[PDB]
Amino acid sequence: RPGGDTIFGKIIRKEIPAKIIFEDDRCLAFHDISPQAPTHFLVIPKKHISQISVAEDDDESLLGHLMIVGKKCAADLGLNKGYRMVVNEGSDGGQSVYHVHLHVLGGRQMHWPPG
Amino acid sequence: GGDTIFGKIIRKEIPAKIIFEDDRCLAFHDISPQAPTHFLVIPKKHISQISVAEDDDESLLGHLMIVGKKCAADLGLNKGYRMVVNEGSDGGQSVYHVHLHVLGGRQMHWPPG
Ligand SMILES: Nc1nc2c(ncn2[C@@H]2O[C@H](COC(=O)NCCc3c[nH]c4ccccc34)[C@@H](O)[C@H]2O)c2nccn12
Repeated sequence: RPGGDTIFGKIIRKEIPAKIIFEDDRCLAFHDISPQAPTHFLVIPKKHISQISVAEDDDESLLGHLMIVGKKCAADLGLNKGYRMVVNEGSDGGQSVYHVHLHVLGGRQMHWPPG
Repeated sequence: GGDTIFGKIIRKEIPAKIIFEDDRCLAFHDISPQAPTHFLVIPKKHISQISVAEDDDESLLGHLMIVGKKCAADLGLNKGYRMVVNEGSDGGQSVYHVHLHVLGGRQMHWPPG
């Protein structure tokens, strides 16, 4: 079982269903099961990285790819007025799944501060 | 890099509390902090907004995140932190120069705005 047994690892291997937006060799974009905005999806690497605080230097282009795929998916989903991208690290950041992931939220006015 | 206040900061024309600099990005404390630690990591290249980032900019964007997580560690954020990129009016984007927010030193809540 390449990629581990977090919920996200299982989604990657099609063991747990998800509503997929986009998939390539590096990443997967899918809707969040508990959306906090009219549109709320995740972009995750297929490579399992537990949390951004332990990402390797060589993980740079992968992390970038999450954001590029995120912004392309937002455009394809018609988030013309904009959106917010969030990565949470650890307890104070509010991480509940220990597989790196990029939240993309839009379809309403997002407020400040961002939690 | 650019016709925004962040361009002035990169060019050292106005003061900012600089945390880290290299040949392609700058990290500095936010003047309007929303948490006990709240800094920005910005590219020196003037990309106005994430929505217009080019494919070739992928590893530069990733670099902002790696620099952010290294700065966060250096600033003592061992209990965690939140990274944010705002796009456009719904995203609450305040400056049209791509910037990664890094916030910590308190419990960050949900939703993220
Ligand atoms: N599609 C889909 N999505 C899922 C599934 N299981 C989990 N997720 C989503 O993963 C995200 C992880 O977010 C965080 O790790 N921190 C953000 C939220 C958070 C958790 N604890 C906190 C504590 C403080 C502040 C924020 C938070 C959440 O938004 C979940 O709704 C799932 N199973 C089948 C399909 N599934």
